[PDB]
Amino acid sequence: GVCWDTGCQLNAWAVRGCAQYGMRDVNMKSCSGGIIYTCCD
Repeated sequence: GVCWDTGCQLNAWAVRGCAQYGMRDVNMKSCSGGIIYTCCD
């Protein structure tokens, strides 16, 4: 049971999704153009 959110993600511009890292998202943050995804487990 461990979580961790990453800074502003710009990669979202082209493609997004916690799946990219091989985990499930739990929360997100506000970002101009991009979006933050909190992957856990």
